[PDB]
Amino acid sequence: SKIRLGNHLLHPETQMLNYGYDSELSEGAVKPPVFLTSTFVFKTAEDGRDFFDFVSGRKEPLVYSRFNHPNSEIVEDRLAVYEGAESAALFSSGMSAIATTLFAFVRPGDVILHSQPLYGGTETLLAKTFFNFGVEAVAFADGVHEATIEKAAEEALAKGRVSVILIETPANPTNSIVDVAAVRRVAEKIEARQGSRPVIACDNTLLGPVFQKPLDHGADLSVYSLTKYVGGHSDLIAGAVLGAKSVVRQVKALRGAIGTQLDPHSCWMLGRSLETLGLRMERADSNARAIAEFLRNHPKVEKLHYLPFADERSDIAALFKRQCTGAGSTFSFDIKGGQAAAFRFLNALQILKLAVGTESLASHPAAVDVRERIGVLESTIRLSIGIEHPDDLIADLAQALDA
Amino acid sequence: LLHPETQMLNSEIVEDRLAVYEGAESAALFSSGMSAIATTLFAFVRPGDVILHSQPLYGGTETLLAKTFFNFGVEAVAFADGVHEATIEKAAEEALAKGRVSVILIETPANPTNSIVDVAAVRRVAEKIEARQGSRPVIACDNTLLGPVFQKPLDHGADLSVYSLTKYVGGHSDLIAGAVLGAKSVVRQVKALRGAIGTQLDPHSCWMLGRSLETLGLRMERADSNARAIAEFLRNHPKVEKLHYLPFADERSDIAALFKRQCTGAGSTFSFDIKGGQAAAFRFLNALQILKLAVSLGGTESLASHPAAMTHSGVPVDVRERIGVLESTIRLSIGIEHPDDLIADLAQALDAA
Amino acid sequence: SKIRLGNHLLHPETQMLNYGYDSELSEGAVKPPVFLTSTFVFKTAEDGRDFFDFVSGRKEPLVYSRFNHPNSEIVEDRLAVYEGAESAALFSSGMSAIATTLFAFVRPGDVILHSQPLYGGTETLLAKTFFNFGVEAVAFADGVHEATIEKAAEEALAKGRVSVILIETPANPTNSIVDVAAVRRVAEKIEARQGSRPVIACDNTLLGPVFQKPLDHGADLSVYSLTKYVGGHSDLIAGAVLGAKSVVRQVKALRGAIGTQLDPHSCWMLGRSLETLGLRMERADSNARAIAEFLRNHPKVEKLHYLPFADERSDIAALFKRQCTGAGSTFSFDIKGGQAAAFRFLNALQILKLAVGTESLASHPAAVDVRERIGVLESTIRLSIGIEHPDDLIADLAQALDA
Amino acid sequence: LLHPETQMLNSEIVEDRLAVYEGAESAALFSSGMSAIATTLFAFVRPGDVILHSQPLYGGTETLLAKTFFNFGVEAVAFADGVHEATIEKAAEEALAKGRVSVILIETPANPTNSIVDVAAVRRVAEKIEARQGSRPVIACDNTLLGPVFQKPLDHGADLSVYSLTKYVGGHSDLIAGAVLGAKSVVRQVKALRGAIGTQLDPHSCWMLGRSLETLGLRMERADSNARAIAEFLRNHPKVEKLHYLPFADERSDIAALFKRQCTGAGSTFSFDIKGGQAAAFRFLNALQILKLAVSLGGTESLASHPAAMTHSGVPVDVRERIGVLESTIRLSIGIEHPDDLIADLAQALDAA
Ligand SMILES: *Cc1c(COP(=O)(O)O)cnc(C)c1O
Ligand SMILES: *Cc1c(COP(=O)(O)O)cnc(C)c1O
Ligand SMILES: *Cc1c(COP(=O)(O)O)cnc(C)c1O
Ligand SMILES: *Cc1c(COP(=O)(O)O)cnc(C)c1O
Repeated sequence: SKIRLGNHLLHPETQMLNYGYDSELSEGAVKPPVFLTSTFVFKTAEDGRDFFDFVSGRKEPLVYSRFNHPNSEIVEDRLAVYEGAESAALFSSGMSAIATTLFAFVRPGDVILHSQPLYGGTETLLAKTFFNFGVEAVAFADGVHEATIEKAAEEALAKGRVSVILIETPANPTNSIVDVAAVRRVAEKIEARQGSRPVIACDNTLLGPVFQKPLDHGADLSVYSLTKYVGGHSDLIAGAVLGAKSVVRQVKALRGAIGTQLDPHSCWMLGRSLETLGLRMERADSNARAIAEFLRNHPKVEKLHYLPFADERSDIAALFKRQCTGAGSTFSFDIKGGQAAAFRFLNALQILKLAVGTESLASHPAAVDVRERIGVLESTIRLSIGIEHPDDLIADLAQALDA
Repeated sequence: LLHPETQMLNSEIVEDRLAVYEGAESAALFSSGMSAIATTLFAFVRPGDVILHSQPLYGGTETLLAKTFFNFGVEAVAFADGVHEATIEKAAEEALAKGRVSVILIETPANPTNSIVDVAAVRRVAEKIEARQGSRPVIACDNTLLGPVFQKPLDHGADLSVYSLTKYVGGHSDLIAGAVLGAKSVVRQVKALRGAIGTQLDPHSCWMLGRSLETLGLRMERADSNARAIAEFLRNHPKVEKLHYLPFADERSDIAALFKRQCTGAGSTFSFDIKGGQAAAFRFLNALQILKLAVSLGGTESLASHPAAMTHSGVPVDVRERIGVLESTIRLSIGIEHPDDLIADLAQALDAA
Repeated sequence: SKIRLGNHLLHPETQMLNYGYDSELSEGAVKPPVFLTSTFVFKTAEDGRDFFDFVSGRKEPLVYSRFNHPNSEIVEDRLAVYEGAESAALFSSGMSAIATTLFAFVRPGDVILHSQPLYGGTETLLAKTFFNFGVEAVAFADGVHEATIEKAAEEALAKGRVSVILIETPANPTNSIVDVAAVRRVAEKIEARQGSRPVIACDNTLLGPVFQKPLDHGADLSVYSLTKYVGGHSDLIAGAVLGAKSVVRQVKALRGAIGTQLDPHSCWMLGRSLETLGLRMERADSNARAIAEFLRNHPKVEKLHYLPFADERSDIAALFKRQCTGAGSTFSFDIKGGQAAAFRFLNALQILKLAVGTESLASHPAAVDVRERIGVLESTIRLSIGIEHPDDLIADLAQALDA
Repeated sequence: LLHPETQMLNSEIVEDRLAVYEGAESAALFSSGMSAIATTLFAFVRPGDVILHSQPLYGGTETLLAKTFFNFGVEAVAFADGVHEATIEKAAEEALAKGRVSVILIETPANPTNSIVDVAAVRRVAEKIEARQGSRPVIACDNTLLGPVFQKPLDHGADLSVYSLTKYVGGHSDLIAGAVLGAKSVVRQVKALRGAIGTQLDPHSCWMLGRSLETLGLRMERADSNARAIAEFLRNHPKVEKLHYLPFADERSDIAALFKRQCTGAGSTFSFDIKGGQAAAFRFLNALQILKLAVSLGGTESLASHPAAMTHSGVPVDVRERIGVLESTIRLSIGIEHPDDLIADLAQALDAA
């Protein structure tokens, strides 16, 4: 399967259609009366001409059909293409990808060094299930600064062997971020004190694969819930892990032991979603930007947690600028008027829906010091922006802002 | 005023969404484009009728008229020039002479060279027919090529907007479907006949179409812009003789003026003529590595074919040459790949030609 | 694709798995770490041994996958195998199969000679849509006797050219039947008076393909709603037409003109249903027999319309005995006590469901001379028996019989 | 008393149906057999524990124990003879000596030669363990081979009945699933861990399994009777040395007596030894035209394989020979084809051997 056409290098959007294409064709007999069906493809122009000599009825009578049933291995290769990674493994869910990854690298006595906050399933996974297997966890709250990461890392090194550094960036809600390259420098030091480099696993669900590539900034694994945004549908549940071949091979071996792979039908559906990923992501992201501009300078908005509007001089702005190529579709704002106004705003929405991709959503993460440190107040509204028309989203936001 | 892309996020439910995208009052779904066409015709025609129609039509539609309807005592009269009211008028008079004109069946733009017909003109010709025979024919417009994003024929005089959704809306080779859109009462008549002859779209396909509609705006826009980029590249290529692409019609021609008033975009499908005849065409085709050799795969992947030796090989030469289908003509149907990959493929294949 | 293994001839149940099997395999690369997946098949034992040399990890590294995506042509060939027909065409529905069939053979001026009663969609198709294209219809009420068929046929020959004889046997409800061979003799005479033999199309939905094969008794086409019983699921809608190759080819040509073919996904689902057809049909039929024995001699049952219990000496019994190999799963009985008792019985059922395959169903066809001639009284209950345990069905029937 | 076949006509809904078929109080669905197994183990074991288990286990389960659980500080002790309480007892004592015995993991009958284990015996050994250590291990029985139709291990002392539904219940190569069945409170613990590690069965597969359950009784019965017919044919065939098929155990053996009390049928999978060693085995395999060469395709199609050179090639020879896996051993997994076609295929392939 080609990554080049002569000297020209193929882009990902092309590759979601072409990479492994030959392996998606089936053959059937040509039987009269001959009609062109929705699936027929021809190896050569002369083959097409011969087929239509039957269709025309000029001649009395093999034909290829292109269907969309890629193996898991081919959908993995396409993911890896999008990421710019060597290799990929698919999983039945985001949580099974994370769990299998942790099971492949940790042992009782170990410490998982991680960022904060993390997806709630990941926190409960570390706090209960891994704690019960003798695995400890130490958090760094501030992932922007190499110094705060270094500190937590000493705290971890004193509880035991650091076998994994687990980060999520940006994290939900409010998009605090971690400096992946700083995490990698700190892993090189950890390794000096202990004789092994921990595996750096980055939950890239929020911005990946289009707007952030953690493997290009020092991560060893880029991990996903493909359920959330890539898949584009609530009935498509999947996770993935991507990185270098030998590291991914170790997760695959664990994946086969514990049986966490993605089933073939879901692989087919994912192959179909990938076809429109670049379109869906780019629209979501442009929609989020237009909405962000509208909320900024809106009388009823206290604060916007939107990374492109961080101050030029801040460390956050500098990091975002070197680690990311876009802001994705998820962000938060604090409304003027606390809870009762936030609820009234929510209750008024007619286009954005209330829940917890594709469709635009609004939620209230609060529903005390922990929540405020994150920037989750009772005035806080989290928006996850889909692919509706931006004008229509903005209209709905204006009127709900009960204004 | 909500945009349709916003509103996309049962047969009955999907029909309602399609009606919203079209801006129509109601919609009926069918197992295929051809079944939508047939069911529509059988709802409206009876032995002794005449179907007046534009030219060229899709080949399945031609067969349907020439064979099946002809056997049921329904004749057909073509107009080759649907741009001018006067040529549409001449045809209608031939048709009135042969029987009751119950349907006017048009297809615009037409595959594979984007011939067009003036839907408002056809409507006026229909209102003359009504004056001269007592009843106004149903105007059905096969809007597959640009619809529903880039043309709304119900806004320009059609009574029904008819689709193969297989081609572009659905997105994939395994999703086949047809639709008929218009006023509840004209549509209701099509559904009754649907119920009788069992031409409904199956539920799973209705579900799959539902899903497809969510990305329809994005995919159509992208295919359209990929197509414009490719047409622009080809227009300057020294192995390309002629383009059949409506945005490139001279701003002063009647075609240009009609395109500007009836359409908001060119869609994904067009043709060009290569230098060096059929043998050059065939070498170009055989060197393609990204565009596949095919007629349709649902609209997501880009395809190339040779209409004179393939789809239009059974069409008489007078029709072919009138619409610009020559031995050097290549049809392209552009999907949503990166435009640079498509252009690089085209450029290397043109070097083989 | 094989119909024989050496000299041994393959049975249909085998063929639903094997016929076109090679065309259902896909190929993928063998990539480490190697695991056996749910889909792998091996061309040879040495190939299997080599694959597991990877799986065992003895060696570091092509493999075939068997999925179930048959072309429509292959599912058609499998149907034809079950029928003992040369050829088959698939359609989007039972009604599209019937309509396409009629459209392929009739023209304004023609008469459709048919049996009675017919499925309601077929009656409305003949009474409205074909009447409006100048096509007339003449019925024979008694399809057992060559004489009553002959009479209607004269009545038809006097209205115009008889191009189709359309029969449904057994018909719903009450399982009146038509003598297909008698219909064929009458078609040979029609042909003598007019110079063409009409096409004999037999709606075989009730007993086909296992318990009746109309093509073996003089029919030219065996036509189906595969929705009702073959498919085994309400979301699987399909029809078919089967017979000799040249006759089926004419229906296919019409099918391509009017676009009434069955879509690929439904073809796949049908391919899956066929795998269990022989099992489902044989259970349904044995269940119906056990239930029939129970209702017969049940105090509260007036009359049973069950073909195996027709009197030995009757023409009906003789016909059934030479035309059918079983009774299928659908029949009727008249309860003692008219409407109010029939309703009470229905309302009491807990296992059989009230509606209009796979699951057992009960309905009231009445809900006056037309209905009685058929043997649809207000006491009449129609049962369509599914694949539940016979003991459980009988239990539910006993108690509902409000007894 | 309703039969389960009657009651088959959300994850939650399908779980309830499976629980009815098993006769269990509750069920949890998983993405695979292996994920059902893993999730169960991780719900119950902690570092310092010992998993006592029967032998042979499925190869994925062996790996899971030998690698993953061993790395998490959980050791494992096997008993080779699960027919006799005394050998199960000896093993349990070895296990108590190494740590807390938290699970007893059994698999009966075992693939590919139908070794069996006495589930009531294991339960008594568990109650002795409880007396000697303070807590009674969870008994999990991998019932894939006969369940749920032909064995109910929860009726004979197991705490949990664990399945690869991929193998026989689901019916097809594209339906992979696992299950854990038992009391609501033991199951509830497995679901909590399921929620945490994300091992749930996807909705579409839950839907597909739903459908499969409707024909489960018919397909299992048919496979079982096809298998009995084939075993009967093979038993008299002059190129067949030995059968590994539980109905053919001597009515006086302990195996026979245990089979009669714990099982209601033999299911579809068994083995036989061919005369002429591996080279004859391989020629037999390569001549098959109806049975395919494979390990599993979901249970509908009949398959043949060579365990010593394929699935059990990594298993040490002492285990292999104890369970009767020899170079001459052929595994058959019988589907729902007509028995005459299968026997005709077997007979012609045996002539090549
Ligand atoms: C949802 C989510 C997960 C877990 O994904 P599932 O597919 O639902 O198991 C992990 N990480 C992040 C950031 C998430 O949003
Ligand atoms: C393909 C096509 C049809 C027929 O649609 P099907 O879905 O293939 O039956 C009708 N009209 C036009 C213009 C087409 O391109
Ligand atoms: C239902 C039925 C039909 C029509 O079938 P559809 O698949 O529902 O279009 C035709 N004949 C008979 C006997 C029927 O029961
Ligand atoms: C296949 C199998 C497993 C594993 O099931 P998967 O669904 O393939 O993960 C477990 N136990 C037994 C006995 C098996 O045969």
